Amino acid sequence: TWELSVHVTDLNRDVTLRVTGEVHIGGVMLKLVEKLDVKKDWSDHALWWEKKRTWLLKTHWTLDKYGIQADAKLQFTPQHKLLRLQLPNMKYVKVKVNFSDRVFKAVSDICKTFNIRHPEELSLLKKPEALELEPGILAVSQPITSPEILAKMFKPQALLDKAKINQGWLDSSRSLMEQDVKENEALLLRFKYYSFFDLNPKYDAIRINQLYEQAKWAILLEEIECTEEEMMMFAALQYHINKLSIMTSENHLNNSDKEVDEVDAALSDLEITLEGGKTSTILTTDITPECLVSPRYLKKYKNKQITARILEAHQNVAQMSLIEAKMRFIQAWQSLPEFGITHFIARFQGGKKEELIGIAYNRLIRMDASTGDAIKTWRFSNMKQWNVNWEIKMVTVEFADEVRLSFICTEVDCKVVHEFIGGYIFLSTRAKDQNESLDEEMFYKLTSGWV
Repeated sequence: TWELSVHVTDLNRDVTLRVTGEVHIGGVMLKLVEKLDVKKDWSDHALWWEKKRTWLLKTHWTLDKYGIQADAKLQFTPQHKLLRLQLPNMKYVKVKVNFSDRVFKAVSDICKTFNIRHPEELSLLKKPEALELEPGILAVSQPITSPEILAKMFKPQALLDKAKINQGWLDSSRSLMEQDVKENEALLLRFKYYSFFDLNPKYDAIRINQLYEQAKWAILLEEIECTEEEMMMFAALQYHINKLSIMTSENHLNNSDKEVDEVDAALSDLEITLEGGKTSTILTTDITPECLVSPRYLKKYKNKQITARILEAHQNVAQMSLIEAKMRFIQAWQSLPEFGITHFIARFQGGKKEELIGIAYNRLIRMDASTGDAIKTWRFSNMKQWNVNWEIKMVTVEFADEVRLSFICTEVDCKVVHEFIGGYIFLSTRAKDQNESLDEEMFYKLTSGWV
């Protein structure tokens, strides 16, 4: 007859109970509701064991089966808790989500209510005026208010500082409660894996918009490098998207793919002269560079000279539909040399410095921490298996023909790296999949089934 302490988080009231290993979780919860006497809606409350970071959800299991013994300290706490999510468009949305669900499932439910297909590509990332949803508002891009906003958060980083952000990717196989996430905390919702399956304008207005927004901020903040010519084309595309995204007279077509010829100001062919195509459908633009290029451009060049280069690039964009332009922006980003690599600090045998391991959808890359250069590449198509040695925090990947790669990371980075490798192998299976729905069972096997 050992003692069981229970703190009720939303009442801030403690309760002791005399129990055996053979008492059921349901019995503790029913016993606990009596001893309190006060009656309220308990339906969302579950037992949580902070010491072992374990939810005690199965009411028909014994304390013994969950491993609880003398003077164990539990919380009786709501499973659902407020979370602030920062979307790829940098707006915050408040959601009350189940802090006992696996993060993979939480992300799936978030993406379902946001109408984002392929939730397996997205996840939650810890951070280093909340948006109230309107119909289809997550499909709508806005211009940036101010160069100041951009200039402010434009704090350029070395690759090593960029690699440290990746320590914060949540474990998809554990709940938010298990990962030191608190009520009212802000998490980033991001595209995590850079292998985007079947982007389809017919179904994916929101998915394409949020992916475009993630790309746009990465380019404007120089988190990914591009050439000056590419920057001028990114500027022309953003200008065109911003202009088409004005829809004053309708609220119900946010998910539609707007055509230039549909804009109120558009001139029909043959309206001005029986010479079609002699003038632009939009006769007048208002291109200015300040919110279309990264801050380094306005330091290098006169406003007039940047404007002329954007106008030159815009010649190619002016007849694109809204979603066509977003997809061309995404396709130009996908073509960038360092696209789709996630960096981790790593040490290699014979290395005297911190280096990087880069993970991409099809390969691992040993990379220089101060140039970003690819020193060596190993292909997933050659991978047999991998080992995590938790005592020395060493990942060893085995490839065909007796090729082995070993590197050392922080313990947190090892866990994140393991999930990225399994996650990308899981994503590579989607092309051959004959199931109607996502094979979540295989995802969990490839990422958490082993260790």
